[PDB]
Amino acid sequence: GIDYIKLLGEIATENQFEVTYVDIEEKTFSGQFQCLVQLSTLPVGVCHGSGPTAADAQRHAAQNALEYLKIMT
Amino acid sequence: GGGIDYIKLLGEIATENQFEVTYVDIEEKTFSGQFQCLVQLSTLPVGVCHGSGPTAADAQRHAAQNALEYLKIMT
Amino acid sequence: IDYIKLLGEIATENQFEVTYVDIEEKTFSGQFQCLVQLSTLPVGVCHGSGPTAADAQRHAAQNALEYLKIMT
Amino acid sequence: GIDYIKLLGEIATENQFEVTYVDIEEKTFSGQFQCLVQLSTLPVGVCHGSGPTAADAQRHAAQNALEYLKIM
Repeated sequence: GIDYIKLLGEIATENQFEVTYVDIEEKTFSGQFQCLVQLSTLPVGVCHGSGPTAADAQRHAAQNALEYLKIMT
Repeated sequence: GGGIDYIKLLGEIATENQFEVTYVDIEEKTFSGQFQCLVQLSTLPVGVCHGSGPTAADAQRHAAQNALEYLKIMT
Repeated sequence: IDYIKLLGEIATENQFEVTYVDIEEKTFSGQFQCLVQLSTLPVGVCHGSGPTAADAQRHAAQNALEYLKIMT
Repeated sequence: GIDYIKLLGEIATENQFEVTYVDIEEKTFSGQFQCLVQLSTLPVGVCHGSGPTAADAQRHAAQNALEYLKIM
């Protein structure tokens, strides 16, 4: 049948949205599978960090992002 | 044993400002050989759309169908 | 069960808004489709189908009650 | 040894994005000068730098932005 997943993909990107599928584990009352589709605006910012370990790189990245948010409200 | 806990602070501030934080560990190293991480900042989704079906795939297809109808209403 | 009444009661209690939108165009199989929006955070959106506009709305409310369970 | 600030500027010109430096008034935990550099890429890339002088902090932010542009 009509591929809504693909069509949604086209229309969402074309309107600058991102699409995230979440499969829910709990069924409906009638025993059916449930899915949530998230529409997001394009992300705000990508902040960079580097360090001697992956942990340090992550933590430095967070450092950068804190400062960025402190400045961009 | 100390220092500043950036991941926790970033967590808190992001939350009060309604952002979600995603850590991405990068494959390549810097020139001096150090690890790289990207922190991606995104907002709470505009809409979360629901779908149900007899199979997980159907639940996905119905969820998409709903999202398309919703997108029509906001565009 | 009257799902529209129950959804409305849950909304007034938990202080959010419920907006029904009767989609003018029909589904691929030619049925009445309705959309319900919850002013939750994030905003919740569910879909309903049926032989009348009333049935579509009830099914949308029904699904909205499912959505709320998912999100505690 | 290398002009990172200049190099980043040039890359910004040919890729048609802007580069903005912000000197942060608070020092880091260890007491160093702090700098943020923003790239008006989509999404906006943001890099941080640190040093004994504000100037070194800028040079390190630009250098990190060069590392950043190689992985986007």
